Amino acid sequence: PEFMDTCFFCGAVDLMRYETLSAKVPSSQKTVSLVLTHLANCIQTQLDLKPGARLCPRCFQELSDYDTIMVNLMTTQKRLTTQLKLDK
Amino acid sequence: PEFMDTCFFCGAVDLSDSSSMRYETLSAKVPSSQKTVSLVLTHLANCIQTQLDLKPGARLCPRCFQELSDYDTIMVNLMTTQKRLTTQLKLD
Ligand SMILES: [Zn+2]
Ligand SMILES: [Zn+2]
Ligand SMILES: [Zn+2]
Ligand SMILES: [Zn+2]
Repeated sequence: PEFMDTCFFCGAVDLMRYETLSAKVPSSQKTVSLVLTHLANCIQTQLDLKPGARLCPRCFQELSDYDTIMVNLMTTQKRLTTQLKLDK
Repeated sequence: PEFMDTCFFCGAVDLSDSSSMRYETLSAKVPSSQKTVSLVLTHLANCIQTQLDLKPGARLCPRCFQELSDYDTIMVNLMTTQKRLTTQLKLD
């Protein structure tokens, strides 16, 4: 029977299901492909995303959580800067 | 005392004699990073290409100090999460 899954960001569960790169991270609702091209960019490289690529649930969560931190950083930054601009 | 402290960031005044956890100098360290809360503010001024006169007896209400403390805490969870996942990407 067993057809078998492999994380593009680490390794192998004969599969808590594995995600395509078009899967959306929840906080921004942008594709998890876009979060991977963000991290590639943070270290001055290209990535090649085959239409094969899947993600373990662990990695999908890691990437989700990063995007989530990145959102709640950008929003609390605006709350605080717009406060700085204000009077009394 | 007679004790009248004014918040640099919201303008709340507190009038004392007093209380528990109360107003903070701009040298008070933010917990999860230990930059001085003046640095956190100089950072926020940069973000809107302005800068600030931190006049030398300035003060912060707890709530504002909490709020800057937590921004600092988020930025640190960005610093460390990002070292991890890019390092992960380098493995191939
Ligand atoms: Zn596909
Ligand atoms: Zn994985
Ligand atoms: Zn305040
Ligand atoms: Zn002082």
